[PDB]
Amino acid sequence: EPQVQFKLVLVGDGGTGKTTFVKRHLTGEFEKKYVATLGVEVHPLVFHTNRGPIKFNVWDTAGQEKYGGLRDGYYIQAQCAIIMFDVTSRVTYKNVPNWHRDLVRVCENIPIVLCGNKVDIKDRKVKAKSIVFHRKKNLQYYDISAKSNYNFEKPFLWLARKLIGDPNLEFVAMPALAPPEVVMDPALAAQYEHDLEVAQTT
Ligand SMILES: Nc1nc2c(ncn2[C@@H]2O[C@H](COP(=O)(O)OP(=O)(O)O)[C@@H](O)[C@H]2O)c(=O)[nH]1
Ligand SMILES: [Mg+2]
Repeated sequence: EPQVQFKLVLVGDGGTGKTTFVKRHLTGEFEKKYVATLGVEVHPLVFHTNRGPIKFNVWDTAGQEKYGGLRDGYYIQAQCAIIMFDVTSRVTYKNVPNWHRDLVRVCENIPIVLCGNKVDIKDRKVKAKSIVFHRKKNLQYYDISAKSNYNFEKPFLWLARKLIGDPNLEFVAMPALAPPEVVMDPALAAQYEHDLEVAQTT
């Protein structure tokens, strides 16, 4: 018996929280592989479903997105992807179309998730109404906080359901995660859940 394994590319501007987000899955960080000529660290994030074990091999940069773009070797062969931005920084959000363009050019029709990070910070700039454009382009969206573990499993459970072709797939136990470094206020989570429903119903 082989192993069900998927290449996932994690892309987005420098300073958005990619490396902090991938590092929450503790065993993936313990067993990572550094490849210097690609400019990447590959993290084996294993998840446990109702039909069995799955592995997402997550590609995280070495910081080369701050002074340029990524080569075609980073993207080639991906089976899925996560594009991240920071919700307190608008310039990170306005560069999302160009990240989506590179994934489309090299990979064509793969399932892609858009993540808005740092939702624990009180003064938020980019809200739920500005995400509607990307939903009409066929991206899936989640509000994320890497430091408190808020919605960590969401992007991985949607991508597993798409790849396997099963809308009733579930995770039967959670992976060991790095203890929260900040508290996600419960009044801010209740308000942001309401903003998203308003925007995508009405
Ligand atoms: N409060 C808070 N700070 C965050 C969060 N995610 C990232 N940061 C901060 O963002 C900065 C950049 O983080 P890093 O993981 O290196 O991001 P990257 O360059 O995109 O890989 C650091 O100072 C982090 O501590 C988040 O969930 N909450
Ligand atoms: Mg990084």
